[PDB]
Amino acid sequence: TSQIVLPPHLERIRERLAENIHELWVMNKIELGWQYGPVRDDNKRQHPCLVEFCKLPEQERNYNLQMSLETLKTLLALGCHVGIADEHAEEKVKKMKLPKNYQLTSGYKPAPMDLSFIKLTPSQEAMVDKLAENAHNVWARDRIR
Repeated sequence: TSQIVLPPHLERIRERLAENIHELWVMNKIELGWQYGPVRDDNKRQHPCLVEFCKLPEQERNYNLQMSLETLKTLLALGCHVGIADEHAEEKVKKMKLPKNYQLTSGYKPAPMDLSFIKLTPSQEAMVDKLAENAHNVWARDRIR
């Protein structure tokens, strides 16, 4: 599965979405015991991916935006409406829907909210298998070549 590339109309959202999504997603890689460091290694109990969006270099800056781009580019390629009618609720419309749940410790712990007081759509519950299979699709067009 690889349909199209993204247009730039969402670029008004995308940078604030990046500053959000790195303040959500980077919390996950510390329960093992990892921590920021200079070099790429794990035997000394560290991971340099525990750094903010803009703080990382450009190749690692786009690394955080890439997952959101996967959730965006196939959605826009999906045919169903995914345009920004309900604007994202942080740093553009003061509603404060994004930062709700967190737990700080000795580690990089921003606030990814596990939103579960709402019925998920009938789409993304089906597209869990899609986005998990797209990992192997991306890896398979590399691996078969």
